[PDB]
Amino acid sequence: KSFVSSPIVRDSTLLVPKSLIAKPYVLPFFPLYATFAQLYFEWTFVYLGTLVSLNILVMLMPAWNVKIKAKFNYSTTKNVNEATHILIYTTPNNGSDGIVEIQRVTEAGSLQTFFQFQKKRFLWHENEQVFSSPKFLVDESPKIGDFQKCKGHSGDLTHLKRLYGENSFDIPIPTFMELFKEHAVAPLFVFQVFCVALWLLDEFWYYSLFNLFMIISMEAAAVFQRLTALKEFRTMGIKPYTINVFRNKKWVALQTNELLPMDLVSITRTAEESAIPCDLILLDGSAIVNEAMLSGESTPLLKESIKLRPSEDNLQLDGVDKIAVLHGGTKALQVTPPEHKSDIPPPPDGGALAIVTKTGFETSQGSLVRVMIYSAEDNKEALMFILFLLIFAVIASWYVWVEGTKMGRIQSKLILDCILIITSVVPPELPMELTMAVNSSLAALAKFYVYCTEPFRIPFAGRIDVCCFDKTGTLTGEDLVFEGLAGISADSENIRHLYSAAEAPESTILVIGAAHALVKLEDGDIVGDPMEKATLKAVGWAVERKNSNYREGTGKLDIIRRFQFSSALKRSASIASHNDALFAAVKGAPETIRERLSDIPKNYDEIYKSFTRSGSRVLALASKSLPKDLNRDDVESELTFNGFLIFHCPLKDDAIETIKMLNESSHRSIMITGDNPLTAVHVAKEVGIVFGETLILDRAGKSDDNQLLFRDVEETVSIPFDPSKDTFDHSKLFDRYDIAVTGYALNALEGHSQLRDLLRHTWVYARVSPSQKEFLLNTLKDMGYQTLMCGDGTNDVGALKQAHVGIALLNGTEEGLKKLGEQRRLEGMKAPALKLGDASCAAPFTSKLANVSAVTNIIRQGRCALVNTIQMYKILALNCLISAYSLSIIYMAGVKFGDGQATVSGLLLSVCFLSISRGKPLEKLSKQRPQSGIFNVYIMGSILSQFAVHIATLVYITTEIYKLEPREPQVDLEKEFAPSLLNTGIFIIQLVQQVSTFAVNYQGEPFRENIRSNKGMYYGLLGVTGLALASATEFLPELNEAMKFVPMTDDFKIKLTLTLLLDFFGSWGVEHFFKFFFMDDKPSDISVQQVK
Ligand code: BEF
Ligand SMILES: [Mg+2]
Repeated sequence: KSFVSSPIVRDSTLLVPKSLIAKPYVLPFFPLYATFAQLYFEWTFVYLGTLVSLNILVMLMPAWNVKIKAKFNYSTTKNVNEATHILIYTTPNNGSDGIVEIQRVTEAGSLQTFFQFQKKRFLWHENEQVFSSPKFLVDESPKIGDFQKCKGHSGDLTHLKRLYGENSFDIPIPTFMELFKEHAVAPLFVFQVFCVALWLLDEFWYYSLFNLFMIISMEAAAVFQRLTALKEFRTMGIKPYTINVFRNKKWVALQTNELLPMDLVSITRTAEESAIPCDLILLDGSAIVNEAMLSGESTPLLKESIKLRPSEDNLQLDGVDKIAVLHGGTKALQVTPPEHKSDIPPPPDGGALAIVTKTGFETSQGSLVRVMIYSAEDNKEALMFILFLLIFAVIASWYVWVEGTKMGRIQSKLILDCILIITSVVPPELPMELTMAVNSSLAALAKFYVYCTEPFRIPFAGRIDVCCFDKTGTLTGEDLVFEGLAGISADSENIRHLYSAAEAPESTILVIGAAHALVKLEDGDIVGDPMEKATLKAVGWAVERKNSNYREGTGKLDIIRRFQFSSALKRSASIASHNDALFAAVKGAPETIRERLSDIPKNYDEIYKSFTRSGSRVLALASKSLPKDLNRDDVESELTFNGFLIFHCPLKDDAIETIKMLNESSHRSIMITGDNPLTAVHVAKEVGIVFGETLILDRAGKSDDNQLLFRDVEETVSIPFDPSKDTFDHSKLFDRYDIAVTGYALNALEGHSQLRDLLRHTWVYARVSPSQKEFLLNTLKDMGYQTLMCGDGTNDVGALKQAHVGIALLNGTEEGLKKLGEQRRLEGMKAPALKLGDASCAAPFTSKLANVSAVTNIIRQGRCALVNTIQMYKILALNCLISAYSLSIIYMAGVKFGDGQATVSGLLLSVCFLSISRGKPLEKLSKQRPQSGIFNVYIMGSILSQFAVHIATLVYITTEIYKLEPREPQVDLEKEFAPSLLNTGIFIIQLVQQVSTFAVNYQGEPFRENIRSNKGMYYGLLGVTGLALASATEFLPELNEAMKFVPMTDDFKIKLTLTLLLDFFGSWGVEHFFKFFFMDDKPSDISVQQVK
């Protein structure tokens, strides 16, 4: 039969669809139905009931597991020409099993069986009788001649389209039905449908159907909201744009979707909100790409051609020959056309030609995103809560059943009472309360443009212990900006000195403008390295169509001849002229220029090493006077120092304050970047992640043998280390220095005994691969900490997915977003745009703004959400216990309430219970963290003690009332409501208990705003308290008479009032007692900060 051959699959069996008659559940049942019909032609109806139930269950058994579905519905076969479905048994580390449909199509006279599993294509090869995925040429060892000699596609490529597919990134979104099926498993929903069914068993039809409809509508709205969020924010921004392609020996302009491997393209200077299509390789030309999105580094890399290499012997290595590859998802800042002629004509544009190698999801970015999407992977608190409620309901039901069978009532009424207890175990307004809370949290988050697609992760942001960060794009910008000169002095009064702008002497402002490669076109434009343009604008130079540049504010200047920038001996030059005389400007790397000029300054080396060891990328320029077309070694014979040029990506104006606020709030913040260790350490020290001296783990030598070395930022201390013999001496390393581990040191330390002791004491990780951030976050989660990740690139997509709460920062300002919203509103009535990228595809939260304080806002909302959840759970527990006791004990006595009393009390207390959720958090972050879960000594003790206080109060007052009036031993449960004294003596105290169970437990000061600032609940409690205290002391005889209350004596009034006050005060006091003695709100051990 078939045998799929791929590292994703493990086993595979074909499947043929069985008819509607041969299904396993159907054949056996007809004999049972015939037997039941024969026996029928009371007690027998339950048999038909359970038979129908088991039949319907057999039918729904398949849908939960795909293995059971494939076993029941389809029967395995051994002929690939007749099966129409195939089961795929995936490997342990790749997703889950599934069923994929075998498609067929006839092309060129031959049918081509094929399907597609996990966005990875498969095809049918008859020679080996296996479904084999395509293998590209670049993966197989290629001779470089195979790439050099290719001449594009020719003929009819109707087979390549089938074998490789279209270069398209289409991510699937889940349908509404599966998303609803995910929600319809939750314990609350199944409990609600179970209880409404139990009630429908005997109650009315209209009320039950209305309740069921109101339950279904909430889930419908929730799934609609989540599905809209998914549909908007689950995609990578990829828009096809026309490029030239060499097909049929002529340059014809195709789109980006119709690209195949071994196709000649001509890439130009990439415009805004666009990227390189797919994995290309330079065949001729040059470029300057920016790997900030995919690789995650700041400096723009310089790519070169592949033509000069020998053709026959050498092999395409992707080692030494890494300077020619171009990934997909990076921007090309500058491109140069090919120099000499080849066997193909040059492109019609000014671009450079290159070869495609991989397309679609098989490229690097596509592979990362696909492995994130498909290869992906507590509820015990809710389960224990349900079991607790059920235990107490069962106790009460046993008591009421024994008492009923002792009194002599029929079984039907006892069953109805035991059903009513379990039906009333939970308030009816719980779904509306939960929906209101979720919608309020979402609409409060969405005012900072923070859209969330999984609302059940908002409570996760309350107890965050570790906050991870990405450097490039998240904390700093991704472009180099001109900072100012340096080093043009001889006083040695201060090394780090930046002549910010326009403070240079005449020589430096002449040289900065004479030594460049920009040029103005005829139609009006400027081309060149954007950093050169940036410095030429910052100094204030203006280039014209003629190479002469002027209008700087002092005069004019013209260029005679300019030179190129070679990869080796990296530098440039230029020959300019002025009104006075003629000079020659030179601008190149500092070390190469240093050997060139004669007059070596004194602070040259010091300034170079001081500005290069911390992030910045210096450029040392020099000049020389030239008196009145010549060689290159003559103009660069000897020069004169004229100044530096310092470029570095600038911090976000919001990072320092956000990190300080997260540090002063018992959080631990670390940095996981991809840049070199020096820049990472510098930015982490400037922001406030590390404080003291910093050590770095990196390779000791160059070649091999896995020997790490603790080395300072400078050359002061060099502590050697060996991951084979030595071990971390904590007292001498971790106490005196904050260390930062690189990627190679983290790779050579795998399997070490103290790897976790290392990970506990490192705050900065530099030069890590996109596959090691996942390992770091998985280890931090396995240790026991709660994690967070805030990035923007494509390399940190797996880390964003694996964290407990992920955040993806897009680009955009407040003004631009407000203007876009206003324009959209105006268009519906009658600044650069934002790109969705690949980080927003995996992160649940997606801050459409660019600033970093989104992390602080999300944590501030998560604290409030968690507090609301805990308070609601505790109040539900108390109300359940009180209602169970009330029913079980009271109802077995002669206590029945009127209608108006119950109506008013229910209205007011329901208003309060619905107003529980509404509460605005405080603008400050505190060091105390909310409690997680109800089940612990503090909350359980508080609940049980408050229940005990209420029981004691109620027992005392019942004894007092039975002292006033006779006990009436004989009781009947059919007598209607009648004004009595037990009635009022119980009702007033029920009201006061329901007031106390809110007023004592609601108040949370450090996490959200006070109760008085919650006007709804405050006014509700005030109204109910006024009602109770006006009914207790009969302050208003008209109100007491209007509500069917019996007139009381004086001593009983005094006793009742004192009992109410003592009940409330004792409850509050014992709650405060447990809160003071057993709070236990402790920050994590890693969160504490000590002076090293
Ligand atoms: F530099 Be980060 F990995 F985006
Ligand atoms: Mg980034």
